[PDB]
This record gives sequence, C-alpha cells and structure tokens, in this order.
Amino acid sequence: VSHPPVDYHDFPSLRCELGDDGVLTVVLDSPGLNSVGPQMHRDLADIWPVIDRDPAVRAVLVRGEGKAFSSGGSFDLIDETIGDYQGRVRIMREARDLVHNMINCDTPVVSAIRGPAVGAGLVVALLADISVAGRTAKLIDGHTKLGVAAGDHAAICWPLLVGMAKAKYYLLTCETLLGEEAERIGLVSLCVDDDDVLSTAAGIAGKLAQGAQHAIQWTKRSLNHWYRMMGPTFETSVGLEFLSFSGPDVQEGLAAHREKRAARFT
Amino acid sequence: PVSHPPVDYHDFPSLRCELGDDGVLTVVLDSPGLNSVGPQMHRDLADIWPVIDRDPAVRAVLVRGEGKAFSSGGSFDLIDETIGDYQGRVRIMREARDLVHNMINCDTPVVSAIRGPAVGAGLVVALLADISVAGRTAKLIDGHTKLGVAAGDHAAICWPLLVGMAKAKYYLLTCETLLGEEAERIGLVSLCVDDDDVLSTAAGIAGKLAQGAQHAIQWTKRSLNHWYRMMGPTFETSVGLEFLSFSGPDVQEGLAAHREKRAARFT
Amino acid sequence: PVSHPPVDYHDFPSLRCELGDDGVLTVVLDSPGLNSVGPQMHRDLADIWPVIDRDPAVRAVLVRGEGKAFSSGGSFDLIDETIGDYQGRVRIMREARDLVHNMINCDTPVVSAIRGPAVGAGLVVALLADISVAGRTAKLIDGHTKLGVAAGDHAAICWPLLVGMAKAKYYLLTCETLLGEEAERIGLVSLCVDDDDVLSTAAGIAGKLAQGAQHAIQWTKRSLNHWYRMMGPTFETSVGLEFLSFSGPDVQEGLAAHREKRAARFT
Amino acid sequence: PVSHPPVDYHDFPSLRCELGDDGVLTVVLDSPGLNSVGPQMHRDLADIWPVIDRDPAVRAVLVRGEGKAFSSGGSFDLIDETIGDYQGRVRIMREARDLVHNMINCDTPVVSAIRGPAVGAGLVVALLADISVAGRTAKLIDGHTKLGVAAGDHAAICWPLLVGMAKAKYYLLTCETLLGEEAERIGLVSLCVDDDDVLSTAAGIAGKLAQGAQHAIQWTKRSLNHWYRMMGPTFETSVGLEFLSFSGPDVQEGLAAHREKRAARFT
Amino acid sequence: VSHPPVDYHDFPSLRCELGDDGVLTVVLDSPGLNSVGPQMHRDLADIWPVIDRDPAVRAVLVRGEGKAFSSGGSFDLIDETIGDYQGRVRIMREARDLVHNMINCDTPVVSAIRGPAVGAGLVVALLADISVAGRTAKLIDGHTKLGVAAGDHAAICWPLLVGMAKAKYYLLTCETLLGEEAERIGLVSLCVDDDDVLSTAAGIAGKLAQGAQHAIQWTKRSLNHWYRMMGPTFETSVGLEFLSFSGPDVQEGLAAHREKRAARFT
Amino acid sequence: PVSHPPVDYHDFPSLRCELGDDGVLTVVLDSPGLNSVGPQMHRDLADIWPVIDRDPAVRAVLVRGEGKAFSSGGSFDLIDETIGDYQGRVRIMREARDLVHNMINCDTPVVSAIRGPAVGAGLVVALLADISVAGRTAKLIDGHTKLGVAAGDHAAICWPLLVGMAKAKYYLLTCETLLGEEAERIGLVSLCVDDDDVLSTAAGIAGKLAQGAQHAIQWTKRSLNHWYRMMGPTFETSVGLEFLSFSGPDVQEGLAAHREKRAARFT
Repeated sequence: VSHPPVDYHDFPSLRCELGDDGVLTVVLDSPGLNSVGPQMHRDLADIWPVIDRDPAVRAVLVRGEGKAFSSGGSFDLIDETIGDYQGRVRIMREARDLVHNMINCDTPVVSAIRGPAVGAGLVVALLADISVAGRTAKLIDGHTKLGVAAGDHAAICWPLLVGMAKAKYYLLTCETLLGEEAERIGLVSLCVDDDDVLSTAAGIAGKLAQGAQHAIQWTKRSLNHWYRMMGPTFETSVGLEFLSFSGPDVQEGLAAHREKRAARFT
Repeated sequence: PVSHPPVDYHDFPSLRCELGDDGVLTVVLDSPGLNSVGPQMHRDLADIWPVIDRDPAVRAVLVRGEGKAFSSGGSFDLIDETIGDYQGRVRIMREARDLVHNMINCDTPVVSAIRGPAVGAGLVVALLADISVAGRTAKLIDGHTKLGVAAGDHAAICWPLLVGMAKAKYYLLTCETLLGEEAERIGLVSLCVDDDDVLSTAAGIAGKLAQGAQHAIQWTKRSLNHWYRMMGPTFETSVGLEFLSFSGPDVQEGLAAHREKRAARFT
Repeated sequence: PVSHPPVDYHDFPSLRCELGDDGVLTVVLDSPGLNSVGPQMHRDLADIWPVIDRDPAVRAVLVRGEGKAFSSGGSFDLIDETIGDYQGRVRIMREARDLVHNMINCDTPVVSAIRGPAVGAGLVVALLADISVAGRTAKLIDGHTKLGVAAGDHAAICWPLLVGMAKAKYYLLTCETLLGEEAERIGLVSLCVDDDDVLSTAAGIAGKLAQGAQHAIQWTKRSLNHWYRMMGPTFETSVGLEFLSFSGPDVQEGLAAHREKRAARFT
Repeated sequence: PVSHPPVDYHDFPSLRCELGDDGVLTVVLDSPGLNSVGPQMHRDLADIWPVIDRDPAVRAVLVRGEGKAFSSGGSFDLIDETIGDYQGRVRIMREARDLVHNMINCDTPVVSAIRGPAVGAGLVVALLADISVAGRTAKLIDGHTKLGVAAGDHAAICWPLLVGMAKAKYYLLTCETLLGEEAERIGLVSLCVDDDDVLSTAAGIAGKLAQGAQHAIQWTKRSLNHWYRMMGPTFETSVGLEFLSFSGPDVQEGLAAHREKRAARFT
Repeated sequence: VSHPPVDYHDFPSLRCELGDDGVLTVVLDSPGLNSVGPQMHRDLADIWPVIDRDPAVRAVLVRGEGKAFSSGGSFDLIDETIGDYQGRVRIMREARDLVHNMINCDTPVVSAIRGPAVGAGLVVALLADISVAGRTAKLIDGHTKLGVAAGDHAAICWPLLVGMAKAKYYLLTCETLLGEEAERIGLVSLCVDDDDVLSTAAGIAGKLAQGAQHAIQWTKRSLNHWYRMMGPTFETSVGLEFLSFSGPDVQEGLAAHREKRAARFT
Repeated sequence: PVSHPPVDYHDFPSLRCELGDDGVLTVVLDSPGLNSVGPQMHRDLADIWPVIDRDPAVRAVLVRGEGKAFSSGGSFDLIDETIGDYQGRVRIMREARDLVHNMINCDTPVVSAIRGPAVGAGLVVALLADISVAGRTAKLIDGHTKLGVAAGDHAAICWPLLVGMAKAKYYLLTCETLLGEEAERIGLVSLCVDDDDVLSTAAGIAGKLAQGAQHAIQWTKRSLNHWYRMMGPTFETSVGLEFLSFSGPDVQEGLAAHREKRAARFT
C-alpha cells in the first residue's frame, strides 16, 4: 500500500529532530517564554496525525526551548479571537483538534516540563502520555484569570488526574500549582529536580521507542478511551470559552496582562 | 426588559442567609444537636440552590455550620419518618435526589467551610461544593453502612472521582472516620488548614470568586460538572437502593444502636 | 418456596476454598511457580464468582496467595496455548473477559490480602477486590508491555479511576515495579501495612464486613461498581487488542527473554 | 408538616395557564404572528416547568398553541437581540439550555397538542413532551440551518433517538418540511390524528394520566428521561455552536431572507 | 479445562428440549396463560448463564405453551413483593438478573410471540435477539396500569427499539400494542400470520445454530453493549418499581386485577 | 497569516475525485468486481476524509459507485492478507478503524448515492454518510456472518441507532438481503427513490448543502455525530472481534463457499 511521504517542513514553528533510537524531539521555540503564536497554534494542533503515520517515529519527546515549556497563547492570538469571527472559528477549530489529535495519536508522547506551562502549552504538557515536571515548574491553566472559560483541555482530563476537588480549586481560582505538588495530587507522572527534567524525560522516551510497539500503543489507545468518552464535555467547554471571548471580562483580562496587573472584573 | 420574579430567602426558614457587600451569600446550618438536619432543613438544603442561581445579587456561596461543627446529618426524627411512612419516605427521597442534582446544576460558585463533623446529608453539602475547606481535626463520615442503609445520598456520584475507587470503596463500606488532614491528601477535599483558620480561609476564597470573571468561573464550573452529571443514573440507583433498605431490619438496629450509645449487632 | 441449587466449590479444583464461622470465604491461590495460573485456574478464577455470589453461607470473601506470593499470573503453558491454538485462545480470551466482569457483578464484598508479588491475571484479582491490603514491599506489576502484549486483563477498566491517568499510563506502559507503599499513596490499593501484618489486617476487615449490614454493604458496593461497568466496552477493547498481539512477533521475544532471565531486545 | 411555598403562575405573564377539575394544567401559547416566542415567552417557557413539578394541584400538563397553530418559534425581535447584544445573547442562551433541561427534569407528565406549524423554540416544547399529538397537516420544522445557525435548541438531544440518525440528519440538515402524518411514521411524534381531533385527543390522553398512578407514571417517565439526560453534554455542545454562529454572517442573510419573503443566498 | 456438567433439572418450571440442529426450545408452561409464579420468576432469571456455558446449545427458541406467550407475574408473586421485605429483595434481584443475564448471554435467542406477552414474559419476548410476533399478539408492559413503575426491562431497551415518542406513549398509558403495529414501530423483528409465528421463529433459530458461531455470537455481544451501557438507567427503574410496590396505588391496582376492573387510583 | 499545506487528491490513486463548480467533491469507487476494495483502496477510503475536511474548495462530498454497483466490499486479496499475515492484518485492521472514525470526525457534509449492491467496507461508506439516497432495488448486505466473521466494520456503531435493536440484530446476524425501499422504511437510509433517479437526487442534495450555511450545517452535523463517537469503544470492540475471527476456521469455509457460488456448511 502506497502512503504519502512525511517531512515536517509543513510545521514551520516547531523544530523536529529524529534520533537514532526513534525518539522525535518536538521543541516549542519562540519569543516570550515560547509563546504560542497564530502559526504555532495551528502547528501544535495538526502535527500529531503526521507523527502517528510516520514509520520512522516510535516515540515523541516534547519540550520548550530554554527554561520554560510554553507561556501560552500570544497577545496577537488573543487579539484575533476577540476581534474577528472567521479567525475565531479557525483558532477554535485548532484548539479542539489539538486535544482530539493528541488523544487519537497512538504514538507514545513524553513531555519535559521545566518552568512555566500555560494554556495551549499546558495542553501539550499534560495530554502527553508521561509528563516529567520540575520541582519549581509553574503549571497554570490561567483562563479564569484571563476572563474566559477553561476550554482548551482541562475539562476532558483534570478530574481524572487529580479528582474533582483539586480540579475545581485550581481551574476556578488559577492559584499556581508547582511541579512538586502537581505530582502529589496526580496531575503529572513524575517530579524530579529541575536540572533532571529533560534527561529524565529523554530516558523515558528512549525506552518507549525500544519497547514492544503494538503493546505500548494499543495499551495507550485503550486507556485513551477514558478521555475520548469525555469528548462532548470537552467540546462543551471549548464552545463556552470562545463564547466568553466576545464578553467584557476578557478585554479587561487582556488589558490586565498587557499592563502586568491583576484583572479587576465587573 | 425580560421580567423575572424577585428573590427573598424567607422560604427557607431553617437556613440563615447573609448577603455581604462582596456578593458572597453565607448559608449557615444552625440547629440543635451539632446542626442536625431535621425534616424542614432537609427540604431547604435541597431547594435553595435553584433560587440562589437565579439571584442577580449573589455571585458566590459560602456554606458552613454554626460553631465548631458543620452538620451531624439527619436527625433521629428524620430517620424515623423515612422508616415509618411511605409518603414521608418518598418526600425525603425526592429531597435527597434533588439536593445532589440542584447543587450540581447550580452554576454559581459554592465554597464550603468544614470545621468539625460532617455526616450524611451534611457531608453531601460539604463535598459537593466547588472548593471545600476542611479543618485538620474535622471528622468526615458518610456513615450509611454503619447506620444500616445503602450509601445513596451523594457518594456514588463523586467519591470515585475524588479519591479513586480503592479509597472510595474502603471508607464508604467500612465508615472508618476520615479526618480532614487525611481527606485532603487523598483528594476528597480541596484544602486542609488549621481548625481556627477554616472560616477565614473559605471566606477569602469565596470573596475572590465573587470578584472574578462571572461567566468564566461559572461556565468552567458547569463544564466540569458534566463529569458528575454523566454519573446521574448511577447516583439515582444508589438513592433507590438506600430507600429500599430503610424498609429492612438492619437499619432498625443501626438506629437503635445510635440512640443507645453502643455498637450495632446486625443479624 | 423457590428451589435453588446447592453450592459446593468442588467444581473449582485449582482453588482452595475455606468457609469460616465469621462468614468469610477464604479463597487461596496455591500452585507451583509463585502461585502461577495454569489453564485450569484461569477458568476457575473466572467462573467462581457467580457461585459465591449465590452462596447463602458466604457473607464476605478474602482472597490471598499461599506463601510469599499472591500470584505470578498466567503460566507459560497458558501463554503457549494462547499463542498456538485458536480454540484455546478464544477459550482463554473468554475467561479473561469473564474474570473482570464476574468480579464486578459479584455483590458479595471481596477483600484481597496482597503479600508478595502480584502479576497479570493475579493482579486482576488483587486490585478488583473491593478493599485491597498491600504489604509495603509487595511488588505490583501489570507486566504486559514488558512481555510484549497489550495490557488487556483489567487495567483498562480501573487504573485511571484508581491512580489518575498520568500515573496509570506511566506504570502500565513502562512496567516499572510499583511497591505496595507507593501503591497506597497514589490510590491503587486501599491500605498498606507491614508485610507480616497484611493477612491479619485483611482478615479483620473481611470479618467486620461479614458481620455488617449485608444489603447496605452489597448495594453500596454494587452502585460504586457501575463506574467500572460503564467502562466495559473500553475494557473489552483492550482484551481484543491483547489477544491480537499474542499472534505478533514481539511476545515471542519477550517470552524468550523471560525464560532466559534477561532483558528483551524488541525490533 | 414540611412547609413549602405556594404556587401561582402570575410569574409567567406570556403563558395562559388553566387548571381543570381533573388536575390537568393547560398551558396555552398565545401571541401575535402564529404564537411567536418573544423575549418574555422565551423565559417563561424555560422557567415554568420546575414550578409546575412542585405543584400539588397539578397532575398532568397539556401544552398547545391558540388557534390553528402551535408556535412559529422565536420572533424577529428575539433573533435581533441574540445577534446584537452579548448580554442579551447570553440570557437567551441560558433560557434555551434550561428549557430543554427543565422539561426533561420535570417528572409531571406533559402532553402536547400540535396543530399547525411547530418551529424552533416551539418545536422544542412540542417534541420534548412525553406524548405528542400531531395533526395530519401540521408542519414540523426545526428550521435552524435554513435560518443560518446551528440546530442547537433541542434536536441534538433527542432526534436520533426519535427517528434514527439517517432521518435525523436528513431533516435537520436540509430543513425540509416534515408534515405530521409523516412525522408519526418515522417516530418523531407519538400519534397522528385528523387536524380537527388534535385537541380532543390530547386532552383525553392528559386526563387519563392525571387520573392514573402518580408515582408509577412519574417514575417510569423519569427513568426513560435518563436516555436524554445522558446526552446532556452533547446537547449543550449544540447550544454553544448555535450561539457562536449567531455572530457569523450567514444568519444575517437568513434572517434578512425570512423578513423579505425570499430564499436565502448564502456566500 | 474441566467444566461442570449441564442439565436443566435445576430449572423445574421450564420445559427444555434440545434438538438435533442444536436449537434449545425453552417453553413457558403454567396455568393462567403461562403466568410467571415465584419459581418461574427465578428460573427465567437464572437459566441463561447455564445455556451460554452449554457446549451442545448453539441457539435458543423461547415460546409459550398454547395460544399465549406469558401473561406476566402471578398474583402470589405480586402478593409476596407487597408483603415481605426479604421476599421483595429476592424477587427484585431476579428481575434485575433476568435482564442482565439475557443481555450477557452470547448464545442467540429467538422468541415466538403468539398471543399475550406481559411483564416478566414480555421481558423474555423482547430481549431475545430476534422476535417473531403474530399479527394479533397483545404486547403489554402493564406496570402503570397495575400501579408501579415500569422497571423490569423497558427502561433499558424501548427507546432504542421504537424511539422515545412511542416508548413513552405505550409505557405511560399501557395502551395495547398489537403485533402488526409493534413491527412497524420497530419493537419486534418480524410479524407473520398468527399460525406462522412458531414455524417462522423455529426456522430462524435453526439457521442460527447451523451458522458461523463465533461470527454470530460476537456480533450479538458487540451490539449488546448498547443495552449494557444503559445498565444504571435500567437499575434506576428497577429500584423505582420496587419502591412503588410499598405504595397505595398497587394495592388498588392489584385489587383491580383480581376483580377484573379498571384501577381507580387516588 | 497561518500557512496550511495545499491539497490535491493525487495521494489517493484508487479513488477518482472530481471537484465541481457547486463545491461538491464527487468521490467515485471504480474497480473490477463491482467496485471491489483492494488493498490500496482500503487505505485511501480510510485516510481521504481528514484531507477533504481541510480542503477550502470543498463544501460537500458526494460518494457513488461507478456503474451498477456502489461497492462489493473487501476483495479476496484483501481478505487473504488479513488471514495470512500479522503485519498485514494489523494494517488492514487500523484502516477499518480509521475509516469509521475519520468519516465521523469529518465535519464536511457527505451524501451517498447508493445504486446497486453495497457490501461490507462499501456499505460502511454508504451508511455513514450524512444523507443516504438508496435505490428501491439496491441490495444492502453487511455480509459478515454469512462470510463467517464478526460484523466489525461499522454496524456496531450505528445500526441500533438507525433501525432499532430488533431490526438491527435480525439483519446483521442472518445477512438477509435488505433492499433500499425497506431500508428507508425502517430508517437505515435517509431516502429511497427509483434506481435511475438516485444519482440526480443525491447530486441535488449535495448541491443545496454546498450552497447553504457552512458553519450551521457542519456544526449541526458534528453535534449529531457525538452520538456515534460515544459508541466508539463499542465499535472498536467489534473491530477486534472481527479480526480475531479471521484467524478462525469458519471464515475459510465461508470464503470457499463464496468462491464456489454455493452455501457454506459451517461446523
């Protein structure tokens, strides 16, 4: 069966390096603590079906360049959502397809969370199969502090990671969750010293690419039915988030981020 | 102008309701016997939430018990009516069902301040709140199987999704006392602070929610609540099993053992 | 009267069954190779639960492994029949399905005493029991991906709802040894005690369960079990994937690596 | 005596409510433009059902439109407010969501008498009733995609479970007029009788329900409603998609085409 | 693997005949149009796990003796439910296990519905894989006319057979549904002339026992997940039914049946 | 701007794709043996839908079979690779899964023009389209149990929600031929027209869909598709069962009986 070839030239915002072991390193590298621009929002969403169709890739290691995973959506990305209907629908489709595609990717994914992981970056960090978080890594969903509903991933997984009591606490109040406490409540797989996050994650991803592929992938896919069965709930939250982008709270929350202040909502 | 009727809480006589300048509605359970839920307070707790959710003046809810106790659960008179009267049993059954379904279907944020014991119908309000603050020495006891009836007033809708099935099955089947400090570690409650700091911590949490982005907080809360809503039929199964067991002989012994300050000897 | 057939466990020769005065049925897994499950014990473990659930003399079940092991899982002859014979693979496949389904549909309370290693089909019984008591140093290993097959004997029905998805995927995909102390902390088991204290602790729990409110405990347990039942199709997906993978090349190497006490070189 | 507040329907000024000697509450939609749902009637239809369900005097509900039409759906002023104001769009969105969820969570039996057109918000009440009686020539039109917005006010919670996905997708995507006689054949409505017999047939059906076993009818109805309740998140997904599309350019054309007595030319 | 032997001496109220083709005929034969007594309520519930474990049985044909499938629960069965808690729990467990066991039986089942099928009999008639109903066969759930919630099967299947509008109509009002109309709305698989119901069903069951067994059974089991996923809803209705047996309506509805009159509920 | 890769369907050589001015992409299944699906067309049918859904020029999709047949299903060489090779069986198995999943997750409206027989993998495309137009005398046959394997290519995800469980089990277990006229009556297909009128009718529907409100039609379709998605695990269970049964003895006889144009004698 003839299948089309794979090259990642089509995802320009992401650096992708394939190793001898079969581990694909996907690096989020962009100004402002790896902030997700309009292009990287699409690239992150659409890359996963291509990786899963890649015969050379047996595992994926996702990380941010430098001392940060990703600081979330950029100001231009939030501006376009607020200002343009057709742009908002495009961005909304990408946010939906990011979660759906990571979940429907049978290939194992390991995340190396050092430093902040926010919004669209935290989606990739936590929906990875195995997540390695540093002790002082700041994990912030951040939506309600911005003034919109938390609809980019958390409604599909967080109760099944930490329990409803911890999920509601951090998602409604956006109190910062450090990496050491995140492992304790069950949000991430492992917590190591900050200097050991990438080495620990790299080692995990290496052994997965050298293991039994059908065993690892089919076990992962079966477990992913748990998230898949919460699809309608997630898409309910997605729609609620993008409805709220047309509201008055976000314009205050967006101005609050641009002025480095707390949002005073009314 | 779409005309909507005004709201006043005189229809809930067993509950003291205080609206603060911040928009937080404080709901206080105050009744004899460590805030025991009598027949009237069972209906009031069940039916107040749809009214609160439609209140333009209310932005957040802080639920607590008066003094050094949240609520000791249903009073002996409430249990006697369930056992003795079919029409009374059906009314209380609807109130137990609607308590859970109305708290979940209330988009307004709810914060609970659990100091002291939280039992049965009282533990329902304490744990179904969005953010729950428990004191270190707060006793959290579902208590149903020790009473002799099925645990069907809330635990089957949430406890597995709070602590995991292994801990859920352990505490619900054995009714071992779960203290507040241990409750937070396994994930049953949101926070654990010193007993003297429970009310101040919860009030501050409820304040910041009433001062936040209303639609953002409420729609995020509603989306998360679908996880409970999808376990609805499972929960209503536990409700019926509970009220079927109230006609059995075991509860008569468990209730008698409670009134007699002894352990229950079931046969 | 309604005539119901009498019950004696002679129909399950691989399992030792002891009925106590407390009402606890002790089910002992005892076989060569750290209580390895041969072809006969694979069926008995699957089919014993409907009969126990219909037993009037049984009020609770205590499962344990004989000696210093709970169970090492399916034996090499069981795996050999799985790889080589279609009718044998279908028979074993039906039993793996019915083991999980029948334990979940057993209303009788089940307590597991996990001292020593519990692997695969043995880990299914240990973790699907209602209350699980694990020793501090007890090795809990699903073991499928290290063997080279999909994890389809129980874990896809419960592990996410026991430890959360992040810990579930880590331990199930990598097969890192999970000790009992860490298993209790993350919520995979109900309790963790010293290894020498596992059996007395479990026996005490099963005793108090058999002397409690039967209908309350069994119906509370049954409602909680709807959480697993609703994931039935997910579990049966993993069952089919596991037995599809037994026909693959990976398991032949993983089996040979286990037989030579070395690490597997998968290609 | 558990004290519960009294019920009077003066809080629903757009709806005429008549309580008969049999216990049937007749709810009449009467408004200009073939009983078009204005801003006030949109809230009233949504919020009346929890009040009816708590009414001891009400044993059954008969919903109908005045004259030879059920309801033509939302008025042009209601659609203009949705498009033009965020706070107005949010209020109407909550009312659309709560209309569906309150009808389903109302245990009291509801019977609909569909003579003439039933459109949009009006078709919601007509089809979510327990037993629906449609005239032969009654036009049943969801109408959303022809208007230019997603079909998110009820059809995603029930239509597949009424007619099957192939017919559900056909009529909802194309908005072809579905007459009452054809609606009954595919299973969208309960009965089809002559147009002149719709009101007499429905009143008799509602009468026999109010004279039947109250808890039997209501608990049977509630159990069946879990089928809808379990599709809750799917329905709320359609609600949000509908109200997101109200900010798009297509609806402006569909609304303009409706006001101009022409076909919509979308680009 | 040694498995215990199978003989149906343990189900005394049911006549079971195994044919050369592999079809097991299970006949409901009892006084009063095959009324379900205390024993037959248990036998119907507990027989299915044994049939499914039977190597000799490849298909099942269920029918009533004479010109009736089954008239439902007997007066003594209803009396015991109303009067005794321990008896009510036993009967309730059987009603639950009847539905669950028929659904969890991989072996194909064909029902021959000629004449009335009520309550516990209609449960067996409609939960069969393929149902053959006569033109004039009366199909009546009958619970709300008796004064109890319809909790013996209908809440697990009826919406997925006829749609919610027809389900609510017949279950809430108990208007008689004849066999010809039942096929039209989709409640039964086939409708033939009354004299052809058993011959048509026998022929269907014969060909199923002579077909591909793993293909037929696994297709049936996968399709049965649809019912299995409505388990909690069904058990909600089961509990509601047996709670209502302690109410005042059933005592009137029971007296109404014993006096051959319509129940005047208050 | 956000740069997105260009789209041309040269990557799917077994499928003819024609783009019209109306915005309809016509996808034609054309191959020997009544449009039999060989190994290449099995992958193309699976993987084409994500690309179509991302195509800016495509507003609707019309699928049809060339000549007097929609599609006869998987070819004998495809079945031969399934029976004989593990890596080939896994590849074909992944494609069968992704065919259903990708059609359901394709927001673009799809209309099928079913003239003549549609069997197995071909029947998947015909019935999973949004609106299906079937000719009166078109033979619709799932065909799996007559072949000797489990029906795991689509029917377990939709047929109960298309025709009801009683008709679903009858046609899927016995493989009795279902003609288009009876298929429309029971709700398996959206429409039934004369055989010579199938293509013009489908083309007209797909045309009017491509000129309608895109976001309204696609989002209405996507919400309705959650009904199927929620049955995903059930569908994937049947997929695994089908490919487990391909290793059994029944299919070898059923395949030989088809090759000799005779009835299969299963043992």
